[PDB]
Amino acid sequence: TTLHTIQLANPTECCTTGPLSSDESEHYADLFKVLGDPVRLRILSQLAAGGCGPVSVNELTDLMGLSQPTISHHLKKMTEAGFLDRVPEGRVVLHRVRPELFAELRTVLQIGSMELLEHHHHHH
Amino acid sequence: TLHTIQLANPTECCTLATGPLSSDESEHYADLFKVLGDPVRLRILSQLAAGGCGPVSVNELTDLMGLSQPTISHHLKKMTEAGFLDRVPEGRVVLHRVRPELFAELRTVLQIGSMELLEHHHHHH
Ligand SMILES: [As]
Ligand SMILES: [As]
Repeated sequence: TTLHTIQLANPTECCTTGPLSSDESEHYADLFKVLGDPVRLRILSQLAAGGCGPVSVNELTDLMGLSQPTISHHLKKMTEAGFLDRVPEGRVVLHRVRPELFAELRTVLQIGSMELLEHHHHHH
Repeated sequence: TLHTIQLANPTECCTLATGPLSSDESEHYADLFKVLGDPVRLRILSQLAAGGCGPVSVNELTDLMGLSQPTISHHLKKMTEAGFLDRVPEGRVVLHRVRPELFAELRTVLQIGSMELLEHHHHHH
């Protein structure tokens, strides 16, 4: 049996490896460039507000009030970078958020003491 | 142990990112990521954090990075205007220190389907 609790952990030490290398810096820069576009971030808001369910371009055009060609231009940039997966079988193509790169970028930005939850697993 | 967990309930999945992403501050967030989409800037952030986040002078960072003082000074100015850094005096010498606030905010905007927490297992007898 396990009793689960979620509690507050004490703050971490500020910035709990060394400085990023030339290539690792070039890579994350490239990713931040992709999210550096207000349209792209707005796209992301709407994927997020739908619970990260898959969506079609016509659904995103309805959610955003921008044209299909606009939303497509930006979905390709986002898929190419790796923030979204394209599920192309069928009559209507879906796009799905991928969590992986968002987590890597969170790590890059772990500057300062963090306030985290702690999940205690009480096995008994 | 630190653990990135998947947030498989759609209501929980993006529960901390949805609001700031949806807000009229979203264009600001995107300007911040644009500021961050420069490699030299990211490395400056790296050198600062690799020093425990103490305030550092431009002279010290030009020595650490091998880049010229006009280069680093340009980057520092853009990062300070963005709010990532601010300036703190040491007598008449100007130091730069990272500000944790915006970064914590950016972490929340990027909490898309997963999050970091600490896992602790306990046994009982
Ligand atoms: As989500
Ligand atoms: As630090």
